Order: sequence, then C-alpha cells, then structure tokens
Amino acid sequence: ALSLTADQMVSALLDAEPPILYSEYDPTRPFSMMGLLTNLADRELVHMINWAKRVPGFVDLTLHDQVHLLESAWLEILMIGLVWRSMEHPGKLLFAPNLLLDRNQGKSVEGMVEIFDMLLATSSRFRMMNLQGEEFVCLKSIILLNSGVYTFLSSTLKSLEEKDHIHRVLDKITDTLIHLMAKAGLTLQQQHQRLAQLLLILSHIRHMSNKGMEHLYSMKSKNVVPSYDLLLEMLD
Amino acid sequence: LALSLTADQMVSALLDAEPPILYSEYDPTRPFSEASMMGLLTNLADRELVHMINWAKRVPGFVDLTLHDQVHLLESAWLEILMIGLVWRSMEHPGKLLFAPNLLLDRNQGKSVEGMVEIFDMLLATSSRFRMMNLQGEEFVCLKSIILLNSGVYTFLSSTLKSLEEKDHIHRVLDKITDTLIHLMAKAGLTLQQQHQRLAQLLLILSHIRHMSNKGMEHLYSMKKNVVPSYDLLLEMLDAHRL
Ligand SMILES: CCN(CC)CCOc1ccc(/C(=C(/Cl)c2ccccc2)c2ccccc2)cc1
Ligand SMILES: CCN(CC)CCOc1ccc(/C(=C(/Cl)c2ccccc2)c2ccccc2)cc1
Repeated sequence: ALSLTADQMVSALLDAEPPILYSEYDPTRPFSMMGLLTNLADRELVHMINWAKRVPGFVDLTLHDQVHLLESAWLEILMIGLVWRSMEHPGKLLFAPNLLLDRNQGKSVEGMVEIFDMLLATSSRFRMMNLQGEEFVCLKSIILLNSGVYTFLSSTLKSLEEKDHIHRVLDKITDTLIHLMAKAGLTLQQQHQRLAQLLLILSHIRHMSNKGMEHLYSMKSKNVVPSYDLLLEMLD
Repeated sequence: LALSLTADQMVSALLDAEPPILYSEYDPTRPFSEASMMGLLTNLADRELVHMINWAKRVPGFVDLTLHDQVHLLESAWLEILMIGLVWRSMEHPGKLLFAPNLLLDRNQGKSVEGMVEIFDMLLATSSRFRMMNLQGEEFVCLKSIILLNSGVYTFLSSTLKSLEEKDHIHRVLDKITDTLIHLMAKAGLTLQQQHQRLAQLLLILSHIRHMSNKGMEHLYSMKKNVVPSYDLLLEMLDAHRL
C-alpha cells in the first residue's frame, strides 16, 4: 500500500476516520469529571483500534508490533482528536458534542487544569495555522507510526524489516502532506516551513500524553491504563 | 536582526556557539565501584547547564526575547538539550553512552540505579537512529536550537501583546532554522523529495527526545532533592552583567 498515490493516501485516511462519540451522562440530571472522561476514552479506544487497522501499512506489521505502536500512541491519538474537534471552540474542549468544557470546569480534579491548559493551547495553535482536515488525518497517522518506533525491544531480522516498513510508510505520509500543501498553492519554502511547524506540534502532543499518563498511573486503578493483553485481544 | 542572517550564516553562528565537551570528575586512580553513578551524571549535568546558558544566548534570536521567556524556554528544554548532546556524541559508539570522554557507559552500567536502564535504552536507540540516518554536525546544531525554541513555546500562558510578539518571533526563527536545514540538504545534493523526507525524519526524532526528557524528569522529581533547576537559578544565570 506504499504504492498508493498521495490522493489515494488522503482518501484512505479520510475514509478510516472514527466517529464522533457522545458522553454518557443523563442530561436531565444535575451536572464525575474523570468518570465521564474515562468512559468516553474507553469507547473511543475500540474505534481507534478499528481506525488503526485501516491506516495504510499498519496491518502489514506483526500483531505484536501493532500492539506496541498503539500502546505508545493511544493517549496522543485521543488528545490530537480532542484538540482537532475543539479547534473552532476557543477556550473550550469539545470532549463530545454534549460535553464542551472550559478550563474552570477542569479545576475539579488535581492536575487536570494544567493538562486542559496544554490542550487548549494546542487547539489555539491549530487555529492559528488554519490546520486542515486532510493535514490532521496525516498527523494522526504519523503519531500512530512514530511514537513507538524507537522503543521496539529487538534487532531480529523481522524487527529490522518492520522498522524499515514503518519509516517507508512515514515517508509516504510526508510526501502526501507536501502534496496537500502543493495542491493548496503554497510555495516550496512555505511547504517545508509548514511541514516543520506541523511536525513540531507532535512533540508538544507527546508531552501532553506523558503528563496525562502520569495522572492515570497515580490513580493506582487496575484497568485505567490499557494493558498489552487488552490491546492484543482487541487487535486480533 | 538575526532574521536577516543567511543559511550559511545561521550554520556558522550555531557551529561557533557550540558548548565544549566536559570531562567527568572522578578520581581515575580510585576504584570505580565507589562512585555514585547518579552522582557522576548530576555533576556533569550541573556543569553542562552553565555552558548551555551561554550557548543559548548565542542562538540567533534567543536574546531578542524577554528574560522571562528565555528562562521559560530553558526550563522546558534543558534536559532535552543535555540528552540530544549525549546522543550526538555517542553516535559513533554503538551500545554505549559517552557521558564524557572518560565516562563511556553501556546499558549494564546503567542498572546501578533502579529505573535508569530504561532511560539508557531509549538514549541508545536514539543514538542508533542518528547513526542510521548518518546525522551531520550541522543538522545536529539546527535540531538542538529547534528544541530550545520549540519545547516551551506552547506553554507561555500569556496572551499579552508582548507575548504574542514573542511567539511570532520564535516561530519566525524556527522557520529560518527549517530553511537552513533544507539548504544543508540541498547543498549535499538531496532531491527535493529526499529533502522534505529527511526534514520530517529529523523532526520526528524530537518527539522521542521529548519523551525521554519527560521520563527523566519524572526520576529527578522522584528523588525529592533540589535536583531540578529552579526558575530563580535559571534567571540568576541568564540575567547577567555586561560589567
Ligand atoms: C483502558 C481504559 N482507559 C483508557 C481507554 C480509561 C481511560 O482513562 C482516561 C483516558 C483519557 C483521559 C483524557 C484526558 Cl484529557 C486526561 C488524561 C489524564 C489526566 C487528565 C485528563 C481524555 C479523554 C477523552 C478524550 C481525550 C482525552 C482521561 C482518562
Ligand atoms: C541540580 C540541577 N540539575 C542540573 C541540570 C541537576 C540534574 O540532575 C541530573 C541531570 C541530568 C541527568 C542525565 C540523565 Cl541521562 C538522567 C536523568 C534522569 C534519570 C536518569 C538519568 C544526563 C546527564 C548528563 C548528560 C546527559 C544526561 C542525570 C541527573
């Protein structure tokens, strides 16, 4: 599937997009913050596995490596999705269409408003850059392929082939991002510049995931961080 | 006035601003298993940080920022910058980390402190990736300046007119480093496709470097020691003389 043209790559990613889910609270009852966020994330994760298997090249990998990639990336992917759908809602986070929250509403869990603030800034940055949908799906696929690629625990022949593949798929997505920017009329300089600005935002998204992963682990709750086996059970 | 700088001028500036490679301070005539490995890394890092401040002030456009914003950027970036330095000078030493010329450690030596072999393994993998990519010195200095300028830019948390202007400037300087990276690549004869593919490959490694810094910072905080540089320390070091 690295024979795909740039336009075929975009279409495939656009097709693979997960749906927008709703929060599960009774809207007729008075308005747990973590509870709502957790159920939302749970349900999104199932759809994320579905999406991942539709990212060109992903199912070419071993099941083990697919799990490793998702294990490393799942919160980054949830967060970029959140930031994307929040883009046109300054100062708020659209967790769900029935759950649009501001930073003050985040101040009811310790350490949450700090995370909310980081997400809001990323959304602002997306707005400034006028991030497009076709660019977003590319960046999201890059996260899936990239975040875990430096932490493969082996140098077996197969693992070398797997890493080679991952980097070839990533190069294809780079080629596609550039194409999108060419299609929109950006100059060559502008193209490289925007590529860089987009990819640099991924470091901040990594950062936000790390801070959030710290929170989930501090809870000392058994099922809160997805196990290898859960991911394995879903992917197979 | 560093936005007028050319691509070759930008590289030259950055190469000239490079900090020195420091040596570990242990008595080499003394038994090795005495020394605390966290002790050695901490002292090395302390000394490196001073040189980092002076390097930062020589990154084109960095001293055009407010002192508060300079501090914020370094507060965010300092461990990423130490780590990319480490990974760079380890590039030519497979399976080892060259903390200093007289302190070249493997992953087994990192098993000294619990939780540290995991970080060593990530650093080693980064170094291996640099090796695979045949990372050049001029590309290295560009990436390191990008880390300095980019890592804290999303967390200023001021929307004053001044802060807007500061962020605009940071992104203009970043754009210029991007132009510089591309120029280097075109100079080396890479096709346009190869140029944008390698730019992306290099920038994606920065996310893993962020990751490594976060895991490292988790450790330093876990110690419950003054081991994380305070704002006031960074301010004290940056807010200097000219006497
Ligand atoms: C295995 C079961 N797990 C993961 C699915 C339960 C899910 O735990 C959570 C997963 C994600 C989030 C979350 C955010 Cl922003 C968050 C993370 C950490 C600390 C504070 C906030 C978020 C929720 C929805 C969309 C985007 C982000 C919260 C709990
Ligand atoms: C007192 C304030 N700071 C000074 C920065 C002290 C900060 O202590 C340390 C700073 C850096 C390192 C360090 C590594 Cl790789 C590390 C970090 C966390 C856990 C395990 C290892 C490193 C050292 C030198 C070069 C590259 C990396 C260790 C202690």
